[PDB]
Amino acid sequence: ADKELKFLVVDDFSTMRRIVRNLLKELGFNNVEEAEDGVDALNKLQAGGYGFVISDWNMPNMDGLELLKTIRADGAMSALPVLMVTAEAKKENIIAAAQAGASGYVVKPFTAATLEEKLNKIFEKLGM
Repeated sequence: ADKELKFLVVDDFSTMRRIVRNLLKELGFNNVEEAEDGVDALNKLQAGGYGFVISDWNMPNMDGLELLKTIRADGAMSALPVLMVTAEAKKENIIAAAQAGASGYVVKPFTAATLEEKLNKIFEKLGM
């Protein structure tokens, strides 16, 4: 993985988006854009050029699972890595996300080390 990989951080809370953006910055990942819900995110991904998506599970209008299913069904982006963020792990949620294509899942709040760990595990699983 290239430090210039372009990330899309999706959440309806601007403070959480700021947190994620700062943790990526601490790891050396500075090309970050933000979206406020699943629909806003698709508007942006359509622009093209993204390399990785971090999305919260709970968002209005289009939630995390709906955004992920849409990305996996799209011919041009079907392989984009998606890391799902959630406030609480639930077995069913983890299986539904995995079966729909999620590259990994992380429970918030998390630290830079934990994010780094998640990113490395995905990079390794995907051969990046």
